[PDB]
Amino acid sequence: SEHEGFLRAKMDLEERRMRQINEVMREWAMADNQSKNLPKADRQALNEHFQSILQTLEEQVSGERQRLVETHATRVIALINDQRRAALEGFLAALQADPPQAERVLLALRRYLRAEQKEQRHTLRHYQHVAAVDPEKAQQMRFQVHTHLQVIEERVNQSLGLLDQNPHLAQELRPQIQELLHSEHLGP
Amino acid sequence: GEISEHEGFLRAKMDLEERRMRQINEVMREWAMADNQSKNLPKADRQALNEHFQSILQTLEEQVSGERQRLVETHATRVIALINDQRRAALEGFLAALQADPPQAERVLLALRRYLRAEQKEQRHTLRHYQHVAAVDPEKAQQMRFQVHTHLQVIEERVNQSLGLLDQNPHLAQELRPQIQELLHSEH
Repeated sequence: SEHEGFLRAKMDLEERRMRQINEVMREWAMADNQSKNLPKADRQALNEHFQSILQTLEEQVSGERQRLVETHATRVIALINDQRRAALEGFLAALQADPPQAERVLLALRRYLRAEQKEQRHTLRHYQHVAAVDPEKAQQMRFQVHTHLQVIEERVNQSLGLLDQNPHLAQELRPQIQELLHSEHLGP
Repeated sequence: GEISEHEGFLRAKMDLEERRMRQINEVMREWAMADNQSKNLPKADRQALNEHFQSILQTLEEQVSGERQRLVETHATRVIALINDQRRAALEGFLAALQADPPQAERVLLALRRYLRAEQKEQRHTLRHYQHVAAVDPEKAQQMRFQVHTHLQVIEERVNQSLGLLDQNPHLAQELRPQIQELLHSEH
């Protein structure tokens, strides 16, 4: 599970780094106790030695976290994309069967819409997370999120357009689909 | 309660996320729905329509971050106070066991164990907070760097002073010295 591995990956890093930080803080404390009677100019330079070590360490933690986050986001989006495409191909296949079967078509469409529901939720959840901790960044992606939602809606519309090519089948399934579109917030 | 504080903070964050998401979801929906309606409209009307929704979202994003910041700062303040109280409660118990007539070795050890545990927790939280700020905001971490160092030294002193209160009773200190070192080894 991508969620499992990512969670414990952040955990291992939090643990590794908390030890390293403690060890540096430890060594910093020792050097102060050792140089407690040194002149002020001597003591300034010593602190600056350990501040320098911690800045590098802070930067490494920061870059480490950015990489962990971006890799995870890339994979989640990759999985969502693949679920959608796989579901589209399956749906297309149910449509193209001889003859088309309402059950198979319905189940296949159900998978496709569910993949798009997932894509919508993720798009909105992430936008909402960014707004919570970075309003300036949220303002910047605001229109791209909006655009993303339009792309999804247009996918759902185009898929419903394919089912409509078989008018009887579209009629036979319509009530169940309207129920599905309301529940997943995907229709028009 | 420490655990209650944790769980209550998660339900408080979760509930804020849900409420806000629903709000955002509706506005984004309305924003997508408004676009289909406005495709025929003049460019001035089209842009005004977008500016309407982007405006509503801007205040939302600001509210969201405002809520998140307030919630986080409150939780931070409480956790700190909780740790201070736990330390002070443990210190009193430790002194009570030492100042009792006469001291009982097993009680002094338990009281001590509770105090070091409190300081372990204090130290641990001090470190964790610092690390988290480093991962998300290197500039703030550089700022708080010296204070964390100072804080850890203060904790190091307290552990020594308490160990020094025990050593003031030489037989007691000898009776417990093998057990005391085990405690210190596992923690600090």
